[PDB]
Amino acid sequence: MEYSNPVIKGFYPDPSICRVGSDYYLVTSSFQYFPGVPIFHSTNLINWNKIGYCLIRPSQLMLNNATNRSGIFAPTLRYHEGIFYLITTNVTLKKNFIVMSEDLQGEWSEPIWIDGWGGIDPSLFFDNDGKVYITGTNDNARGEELGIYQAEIDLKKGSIIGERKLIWKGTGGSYPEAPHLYKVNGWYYLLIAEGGTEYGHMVTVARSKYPFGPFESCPFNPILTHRSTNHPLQAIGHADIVQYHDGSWWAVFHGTRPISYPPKHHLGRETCLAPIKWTDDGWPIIGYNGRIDIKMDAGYLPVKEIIEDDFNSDIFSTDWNFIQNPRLEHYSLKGRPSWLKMRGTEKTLNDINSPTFIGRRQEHFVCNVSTLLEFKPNQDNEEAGLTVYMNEKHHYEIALTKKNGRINVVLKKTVGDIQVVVNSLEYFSNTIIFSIQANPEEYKFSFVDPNTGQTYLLGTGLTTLLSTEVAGGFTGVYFGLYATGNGKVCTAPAFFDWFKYIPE
Amino acid sequence: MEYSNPVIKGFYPDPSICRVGSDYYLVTSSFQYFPGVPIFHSTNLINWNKIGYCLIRPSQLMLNNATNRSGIFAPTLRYHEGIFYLITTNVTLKKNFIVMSEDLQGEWSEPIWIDGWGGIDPSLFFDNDGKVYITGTNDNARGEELGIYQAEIDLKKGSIIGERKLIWKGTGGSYPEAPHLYKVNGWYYLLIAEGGTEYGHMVTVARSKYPFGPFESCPFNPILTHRSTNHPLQAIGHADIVQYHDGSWWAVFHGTRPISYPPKHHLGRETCLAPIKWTDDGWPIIGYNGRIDIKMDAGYLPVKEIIEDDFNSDIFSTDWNFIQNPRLEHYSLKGRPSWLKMRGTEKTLNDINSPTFIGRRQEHFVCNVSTLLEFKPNQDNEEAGLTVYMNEKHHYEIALTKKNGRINVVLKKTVGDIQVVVNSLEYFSNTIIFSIQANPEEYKFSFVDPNTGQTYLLGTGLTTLLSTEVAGGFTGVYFGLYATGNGKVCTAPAFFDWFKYIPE
Ligand SMILES: O[C@@H]1[C@@H](O)[C@@H](O)OC[C@H]1O
Ligand SMILES: O[C@@H]1[C@@H](O)[C@@H](O)OC[C@H]1O
Ligand SMILES: [Ca+2]
Ligand SMILES: [Ca+2]
Repeated sequence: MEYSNPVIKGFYPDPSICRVGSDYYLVTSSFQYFPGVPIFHSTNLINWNKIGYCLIRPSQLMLNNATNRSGIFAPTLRYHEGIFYLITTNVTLKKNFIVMSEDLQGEWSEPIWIDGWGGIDPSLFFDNDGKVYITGTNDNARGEELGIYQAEIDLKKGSIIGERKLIWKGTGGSYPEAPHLYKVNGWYYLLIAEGGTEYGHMVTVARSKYPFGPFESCPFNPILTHRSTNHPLQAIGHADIVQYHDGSWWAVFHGTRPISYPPKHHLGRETCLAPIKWTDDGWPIIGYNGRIDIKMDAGYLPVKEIIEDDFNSDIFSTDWNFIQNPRLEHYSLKGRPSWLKMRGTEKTLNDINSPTFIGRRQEHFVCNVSTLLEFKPNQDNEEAGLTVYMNEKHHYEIALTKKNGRINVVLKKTVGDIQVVVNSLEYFSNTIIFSIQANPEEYKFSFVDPNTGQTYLLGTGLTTLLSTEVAGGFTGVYFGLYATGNGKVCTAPAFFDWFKYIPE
Repeated sequence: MEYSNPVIKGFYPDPSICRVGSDYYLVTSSFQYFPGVPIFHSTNLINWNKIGYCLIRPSQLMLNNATNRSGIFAPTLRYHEGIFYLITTNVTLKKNFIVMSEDLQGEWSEPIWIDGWGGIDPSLFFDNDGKVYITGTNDNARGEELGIYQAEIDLKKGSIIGERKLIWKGTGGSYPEAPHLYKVNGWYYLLIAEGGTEYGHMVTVARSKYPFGPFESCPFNPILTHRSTNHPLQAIGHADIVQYHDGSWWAVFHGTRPISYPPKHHLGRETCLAPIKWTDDGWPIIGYNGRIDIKMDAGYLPVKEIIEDDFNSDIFSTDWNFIQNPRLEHYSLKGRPSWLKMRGTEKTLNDINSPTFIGRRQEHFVCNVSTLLEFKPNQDNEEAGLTVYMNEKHHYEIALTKKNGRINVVLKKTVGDIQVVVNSLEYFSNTIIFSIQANPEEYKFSFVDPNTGQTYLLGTGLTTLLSTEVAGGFTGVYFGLYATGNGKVCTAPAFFDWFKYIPE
């Protein structure tokens, strides 16, 4: 049997996995997007269903001033005696915290802030002796030596017991991070990422008889990397291991699918799966001796995509994210039942601080995305439409707007310091269907007059100019519905009847 | 004593070095730029003076249809019994050739085409037994196994003696390339690049008692790489070794200085220097056990930038390159003595096939570049100015132009599929001084009215949108003087009085 990588496609980085009996749960990083920290369930490690998010309340997720360079960084998920612990960093606040749940269909706890625990990638390990350990990176604010830090933690108090100690510097790669501690076959294993989450990314491992070391580096480190290869999967690492209930071992980690030359990626870092074997002399090796493929052997795992939103429910579907904490009053599913009613503010897609926007990840290279919009702009500044969005300086949009008392469909682009109106056509009704055809190189922007069914190609845009390499930050492309008054409140409401995501 | 890397700054990739007595000569790749293959001289391996170019005639350098993705790839320079051999690939033609010289102040020979020798990075080695070997990469057209290929060569005939043989696959990194064969201390050493000329770049070495192998991989391969580090120098590799006349060993290789995040570079791949030590058991290790720095110890090497062109000579200075083979009649140093007179064609900076353009490499992050132009556009399509140029889809320019019978200074940008006029101001004289202030993040575009000395900032542009990662190809930024008639011949001549390059 076979499966394909990635197992979770689109913007789903830094996977952490947790086994409960014969169920598996997985969390990913979310940066400036709200709600934060998607959570998935699987019974076979291959197929994941999103069950919702871990951070859904302002008290849990403070995203004012967050950008695709900040907000929520790597999350770690652990289970002990009936309680789930989700531990993560809000990099905007420079603070590490834990939330807890005993029922994953319900919401998580208020956060417990871990005072005086800096760095990123916090992780938890429950030892047989009743001790719990927190592990993470060096703290830059304190001028610490580069490497992996650890202490015992009191989970109730959210405080450190005893001393914060450097336990390993890694093999010599940059940014030693993503640390996880495990205990297998009478050894403690410390698993980490090195080389940075880009083309130099790799997984390394060290071992000790003691949770604080001294740790011996694995002699065939790194145990997983696509560095210095031309494989379609790149930037692989930030692994978390699991023993499946049949006794076999597996790792989840992320990787990218870059295109063009030099390689550029726009679907974000995507969650992948690979088997582990343990060598005679007690070391894990991941996949095909430290390498992986898009097609993989499933071992004994039990093997097994169109998404239309009619806005018929008054609860937003789990596909939708907002830029930072949404201004809830600017989105209504109730004003016009069966539609989404959006109120544009002065803020635009060029502004970091919550413009009126709702979006969903691009999860395929080839896809068709569309929406039906009713919008009658009252003034020249007023605008609503469909965006392909990476961050505040990298986005394209097709929209209805007004100029000199005249309604126009426009194609607009922001790339770095360039803001351009690429094309503009007069439009003569209140309703319009916008559609984007995505392929690996190019987005194609069309509109349809709903009353005639006639389609018009308004223009195109390059995928590569929205790539992470170009745009900066740590995320993937979203398709979004937005409204704006371009420096003023938008007096015209925007009504979206539906949204379709049809991947190839 | 110390020196700094890079030793040759700006767009100078794939260095090959050749010792003659106490003199050292070095060549670099030039892609679509004419003249081709710059050649340098040193007496101390640290300080290089450009002595001119190796490919200066149409018969030696056929660049029609060449782009920054094609043209002249890695060159290798060797010396034997009074004759220099320069061997290289014209990738546009998919052909390998050699030119020869016995006097480096004179011109090189007509090319000798090596029929049925494919691949890139051809290299030559003269053995003690009178045999000469050619070494290069796999040939993609023939579906060859990835690795390093070799044969005996007859230099007079430009043909292969005996069989073309795979001699080494490398360590497992992608694109095994840059092969050089040497014989030191009774071993043949095969030195190569792996991992591609980007973030995965590394140098590996293998050895044999025989020139065709079998080759044993060095046990601490790779012997030089900055992969999986955050060092300011990246993408290091494509090395060529030399024994200095004091007996010490040194390697030249290239690397980049990327900025921003993810890392993007715009000064091209730049030539660097590092020492070699030979281990007891007979292996070379480069620099600080396989790593290098911007500041380096000079060993026993004997240690030791404003460039103004007044166009007072009727021979172009060696700083100037053209895009492909120039149309010589469109450039005159004689029509107006002490000025450069340029005739714009229908071709623009957006066209690959020799627009009217002369340019010089950006060799520093911080620099001020300026020119005095006399230009009186006769018609609306007509344009002359100063460009910051990476390739046909990535360039910015400040220029004099005409619109609706009105003269304007404009800032224009081409980034991918975006072409924009960023700013436009009316201008009221025949002469203008254009200046660009470069810093690591930004180019700042100003003009000066020569008669008053008043300066005006017209606009700015991002360095990162001209980076190799963004633009594609294999080159660095040039500052250029250009003229165009935008689809028609330019009826107005452009006169440039001078050009200044003042680096910080
Ligand atoms: O992995 C990341 C690294 O690549 C760097 O650029 O930013 C912080 C690290 O977490
Ligand atoms: O080094 C180069 C590699 O990185 C690839 O992209 O193009 C051909 C090779 O010579
Ligand atoms: Ca509906
Ligand atoms: Ca002059």
